[PDB]
Amino acid sequence: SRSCGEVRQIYGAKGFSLSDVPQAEISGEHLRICPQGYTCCTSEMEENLANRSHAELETALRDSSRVLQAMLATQLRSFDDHFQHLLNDSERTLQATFPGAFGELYTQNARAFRDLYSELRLYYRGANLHLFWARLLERLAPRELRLRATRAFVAARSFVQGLGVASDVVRKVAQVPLGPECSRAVMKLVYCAHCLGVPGARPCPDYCRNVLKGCLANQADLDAEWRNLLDSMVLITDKFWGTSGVESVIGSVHTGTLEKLVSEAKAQLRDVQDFWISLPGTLCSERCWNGMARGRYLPEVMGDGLANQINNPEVEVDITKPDMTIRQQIMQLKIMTNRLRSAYNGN
Ligand SMILES: *[C@@H]1O[C@H](CO)[C@@H](O)[C@H](O)[C@H]1NC(C)=O
Repeated sequence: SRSCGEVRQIYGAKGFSLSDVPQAEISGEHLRICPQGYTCCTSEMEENLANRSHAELETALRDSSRVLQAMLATQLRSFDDHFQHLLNDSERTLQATFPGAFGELYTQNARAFRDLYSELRLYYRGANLHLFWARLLERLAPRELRLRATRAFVAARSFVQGLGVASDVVRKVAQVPLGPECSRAVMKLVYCAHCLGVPGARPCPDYCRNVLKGCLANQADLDAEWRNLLDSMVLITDKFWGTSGVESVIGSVHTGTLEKLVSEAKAQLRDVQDFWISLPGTLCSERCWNGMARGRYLPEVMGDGLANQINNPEVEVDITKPDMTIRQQIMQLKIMTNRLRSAYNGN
């Protein structure tokens, strides 16, 4: 009973000084974060534990963000390269087989055709959205190419650009720092059990979830527009198939790999659609500590988002102060989603 021994054992494996830990429990009136009671932790010990917990949560969030961003980058590069190869090899197919087939009409105008495909590459890159036949006719059905090429290219470009926007939102949101009250609540969640005499106690799941939802609420606001974006990006792949399909059009300009990539992308995107609300449940998964002491955790789990954190017991959140960067990224999501929807619905 009244053991500072085990707390001393744990506190030293964090790298912290073993001189600062008392032999027995002292008066805990001086504790800023932890609820005041008899404790084995001093002020500096408590602060060090706070720093440690904050760094832990930060590290976890960073790692998760790195994983998501890596997946998105891989997908983006993959699809972009596949489309570029599709067009480049359409042009290559035009180079190898054509020269004697179309006669010498092709031989003289070959440079003009190369210029055409180059311009199409410019259209795929979104460099110029304005859309040769005059130059041809002067130097001497196309409207179907005019419609189809647009329909396909805007879809592919919107998909790639969409992945880019997702990656951008993840990356820029990842830079948002945690609040001081969040740090305090996290310290109260994790290492306050050690100070209060129950170092071997595991925190309650609902308690952890309320803390993490309190901290991450702003990030949780991204849910609706993130899901909308991913949904539209799933939908834009429906245009890829058929005689009027995207790949067939991109390949038919002069007149399966993409399928597997689309399936994989579908799986990976369905996996990450829960991302913004998933983090609290994920971290809490990998006779409990309710922050007062060992026992049951009374309060129910809060809903997701900033507004639902107004009554959050473990974290005091100001819902009239939305993070600006988050809302900016929300707008980015809504805009890209609108562009995808427009690209899908025919203009
Ligand atoms: C595709 O064709 C042109 C040739 O200049 C260019 O965009 C690119 O080098 C080719 N493919 C790649 C990505 O290397």
